[PDB]
Amino acid sequence: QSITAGQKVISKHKNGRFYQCEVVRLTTETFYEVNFDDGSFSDNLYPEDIVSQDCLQFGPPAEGEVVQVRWTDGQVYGAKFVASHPIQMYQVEFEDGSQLVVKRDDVYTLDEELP
Repeated sequence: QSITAGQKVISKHKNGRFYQCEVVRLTTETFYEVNFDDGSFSDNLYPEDIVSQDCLQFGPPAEGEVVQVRWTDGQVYGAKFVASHPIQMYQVEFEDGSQLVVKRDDVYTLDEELP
């Protein structure tokens, strides 16, 4: 069930197919959740995407705090901070040297059927 660093596993390469890869490292990724001013919700902002304060340096905003966020379209939007969410993830390396950081559910052990 648990995956450890140094373990050969199976996961999708960037080209979209399953290959054997090796777990390089277990990382922790912190995601921010915010409610935009129009009421739309985001669950996977990075701390650096908050542009009204320096969260990389001083941690997350207070729950409910007004913020501005730089969105994936490069534009800035008004929002309110909802929650911060650390997630255990797996940095994997493929045969060709390419790497990805993936979630537990996207990793398979060598003995298991690929769905």
